[PDB]
Amino acid sequence: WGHNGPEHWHKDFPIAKGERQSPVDIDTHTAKYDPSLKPLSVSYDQATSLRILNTGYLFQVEFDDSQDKAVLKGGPLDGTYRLKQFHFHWGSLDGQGSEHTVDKKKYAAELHLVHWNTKYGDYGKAVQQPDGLAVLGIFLKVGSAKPGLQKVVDVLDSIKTKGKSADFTNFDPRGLLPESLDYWTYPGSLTTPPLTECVTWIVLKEPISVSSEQVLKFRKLNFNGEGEPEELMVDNWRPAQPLKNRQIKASFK
Ligand SMILES: NS(=O)(=O)c1c(F)c(F)c(SCCO)c(F)c1NC1CCCCCCC1
Ligand SMILES: [Zn+2]
Repeated sequence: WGHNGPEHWHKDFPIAKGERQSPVDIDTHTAKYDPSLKPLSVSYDQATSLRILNTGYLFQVEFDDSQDKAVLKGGPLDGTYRLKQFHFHWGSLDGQGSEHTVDKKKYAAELHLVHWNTKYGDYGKAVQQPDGLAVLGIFLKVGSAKPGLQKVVDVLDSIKTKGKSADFTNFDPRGLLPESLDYWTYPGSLTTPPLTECVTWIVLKEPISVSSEQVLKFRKLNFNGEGEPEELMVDNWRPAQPLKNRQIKASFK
């Protein structure tokens, strides 16, 4: 999988045609304000980043999730979700790259901060539960630079190819958040195989702005390993999937 794009994944993972697949188009006019959504709590003051890795499909920054350092709580969530890693999906052009869309609009990229429900003890147990993960999704549009992103961009040359990693300590993910925490939420899935339906998605309404030069540097990563023909790492997003009977709730309006 990666002739092997998202339209093929159902043959190995039949849940690809399931009832709670992600991403989805967020129709802002049909999302329902839910005044009962409890306040969202993003507590990242003790986050401990470890490493950055080129997985062959995207890059990710991993955290020490062996204690409750950085956690997500509140909003639609019951209980405590620990930050495990963040990663991005992005496009070959500035008008595509996000996984979720808003009124059919695609953004240049989307940041996913992935958290697992600590009641399940480990993330591998959490991924087999309907409420195992909470992913905070943040859109990226191209405009002014994002200062809090530059440390990540500057390390990408050291993880150009599949399977490279590098130390990535002391990175503060708070620098990647927009001002507002207004959000939409809905039940969905992972967006790559095995596509399991274990995610409570929380998608922030306010995008962050990143510079043309920052996203250009995402696009110089490679899907291939070292010493293999170069395939630029672009368009690593899954398109919107049918919403089926689901309701998207809004925390605002
Ligand atoms: N959008 S997403 O969160 O489904 C996601 C991808 F689309 C990916 F393409 C990747 S890289 C391929 C899987 O190793 C990914 F790590 C995650 N997240 C991981 C989160 C950590 C543990 C849960 C398992 C899913 C992979
Ligand atoms: Zn993702």
